[PDB]
Amino acid sequence: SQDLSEALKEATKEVHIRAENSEFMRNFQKGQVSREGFKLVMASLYHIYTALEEEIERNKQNPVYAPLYFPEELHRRAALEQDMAFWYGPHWQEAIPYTPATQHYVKRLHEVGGTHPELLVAHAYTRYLGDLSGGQVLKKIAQKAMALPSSGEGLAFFTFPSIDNPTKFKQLYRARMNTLEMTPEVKHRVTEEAKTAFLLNIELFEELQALLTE
Ligand code: HEM
Repeated sequence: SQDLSEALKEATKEVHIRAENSEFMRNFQKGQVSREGFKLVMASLYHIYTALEEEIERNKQNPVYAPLYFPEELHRRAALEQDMAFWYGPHWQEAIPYTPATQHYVKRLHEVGGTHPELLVAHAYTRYLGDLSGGQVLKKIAQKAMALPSSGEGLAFFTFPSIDNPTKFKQLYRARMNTLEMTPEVKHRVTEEAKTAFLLNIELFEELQALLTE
């Protein structure tokens, strides 16, 4: 569409359906993910968010991103570290895996953050909006399936204490996106990078799904 928010939604409509229909997400949605499979994805998201947020800090003041700087409400690294401590123990740092797909995803994040900051928004959009949408639905499935403490330990990643109304917040995040100044050509590259983002996620779920059945 015209506004970035709508252009992104329109451009990723297909890959999104493909992402939720991946073998791994379907099993997860039916409550058939194992503790080992869950530990794997969370370990992968750790590296992913560590890189993403690393690049966000680098570009937090660049106008091509700045309007979307939400460290207190969205950043996931700290939450993910609490989850690693929970699922892997005090030495999770040297214990967590780092799959090829994960490095490949991380690799793209650092290129974007380093040489194409004007595209970072596509990666933030893909991850954070999903976390406040389907991530919230998956959080409840994980709760019944894994049987974790009602205290929230092990699922800090799915919890956003500063966002009491995710629907409202997503609206504000979209409004901020439509505030970004960029030529029509950069906007197209941004929607395209968003596709890649989903793809990176899709191929990750394919890799992880293959590691489990293995
Ligand atoms: C587990 C399966 C999933 C389900 C059931 C699901 C469900 C949804 C729903 C219902 C919305 C619309 C919320 C709204 O209108 O504000 C949404 C939006 C979104 N989802 Fe998913 N999702 C899933 C997986 C994913 C994955 C794996 C990603 C990314 C890697 C993702 C990324 C997004 C994004 C970026 C949006 C925002 C779209 C926009 O408003 O422009 N989702 N999702």
